[PDB]
Amino acid sequence: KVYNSIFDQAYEIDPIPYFNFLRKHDPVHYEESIDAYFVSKYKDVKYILKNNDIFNTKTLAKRAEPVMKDRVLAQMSGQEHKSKKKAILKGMTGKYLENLMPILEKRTNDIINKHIEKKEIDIVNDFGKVFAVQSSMDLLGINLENYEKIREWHNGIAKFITSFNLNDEEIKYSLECSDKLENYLMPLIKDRKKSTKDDLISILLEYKNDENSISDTEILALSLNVLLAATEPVDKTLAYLFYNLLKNPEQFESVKNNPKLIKNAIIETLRYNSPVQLIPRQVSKPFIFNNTELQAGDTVICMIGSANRDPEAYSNPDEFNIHRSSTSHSQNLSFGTGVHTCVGASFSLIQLEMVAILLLKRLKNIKLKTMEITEHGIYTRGPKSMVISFD
Ligand code: HEM
Ligand SMILES: c1ccc(-c2c[nH]cn2)cc1
Repeated sequence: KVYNSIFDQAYEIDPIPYFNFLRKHDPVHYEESIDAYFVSKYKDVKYILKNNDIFNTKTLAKRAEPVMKDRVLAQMSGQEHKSKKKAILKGMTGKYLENLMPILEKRTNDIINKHIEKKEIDIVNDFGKVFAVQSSMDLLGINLENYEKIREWHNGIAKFITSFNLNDEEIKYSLECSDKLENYLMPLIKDRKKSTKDDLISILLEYKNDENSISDTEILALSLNVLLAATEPVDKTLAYLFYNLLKNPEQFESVKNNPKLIKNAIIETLRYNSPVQLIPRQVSKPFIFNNTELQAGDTVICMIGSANRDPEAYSNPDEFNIHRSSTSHSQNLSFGTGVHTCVGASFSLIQLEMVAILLLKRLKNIKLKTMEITEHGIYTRGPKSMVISFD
């Protein structure tokens, strides 16, 4: 019998002591409430994610279908997955990327311009929440007329994607969010169909696989997948980045003095406070990790934050240090690994660096006003608020 549960209230408050207990004493940990095994060690998480044939993404189909309306990218495999992942990458690289970043600079500067005279800003609620959804819509090609309603509908769909055992009233609200978003987006996919632009929806629209376009509802599903994914972790990461730097003045100074260190500071923030905390997989056949037996059909959930703090992977893993280099250092698992590694990983780092540079440039002598954050979410996780002041 076990007494340390992922679903104790203490875990969401502060999961770090759970990571340390689980890695040492129960590295493949069963939770009866969701009939799943939680996997906490870097080596086991890496092996599971690298072996797409033994640990497959069928678990995601059950948690994605009701709100995304058709198959998402992580559910695909083989040539379909490879080619469609490439199409998605295309919208955020090359000339698509060069066109997009000035627009995201405009989004950044318009937010700053709204708060600059107030001499404080909430990096979570004033900047990240607003910027993340506008950014996703700019990437997709959706005009910002309705970013108010899009934000609301994104939030309900995210709640569904990132929760366990929701109550019937909650599922209802999340499905009405998903319907409203579909009711909004479907006509635009059809307008883009005969008036093609240079955005991600147009890429999906002109995608062809053996002279066979993908259905409109498949395009909707992929677009919904990108909208949700490009929005949710990016805003948490930005707030974590400035909180961690401000909580370590010496490292904030090194960043200020040498802006090239911002990328390393972003990477270390993703390692330290992994915003996507869980990755589920289904076990395809009998299998054993450590001495825990798994059966075909079992669910394993990789614990990204725990893996990224594994002392087998990193020296002093529970310390934030932007100067980590190279066991005492490994590649973090913040973006996963293997077949389903985050298509938006490079774009994420570029987005966050350009936003970080503008905040440092325009807000002078930043000081922390939220001296102690509170964090929420066990699937995705971030501060509820993170206020700074400036000159
Ligand atoms: C800090 C920001 C981000 C983090 C921490 C993050 C994290 C992750 C992780 C851990 C995975 C692996 C999921 C799995 O293996 O099942 C993933 C996959 C994915 N991410 Fe992100 N992501 C970020 C930003 C983005 C952005 C900006 C996009 C824009 C499209 C995006 C889209 C995707 C997609 C489509 C997948 C599925 C890719 C595939 O199945 O091959 N992500 N992400
Ligand atoms: C749940 C699972 C994965 C994500 C995700 C992947 N890439 C960006 N965001 C968001 C919510």
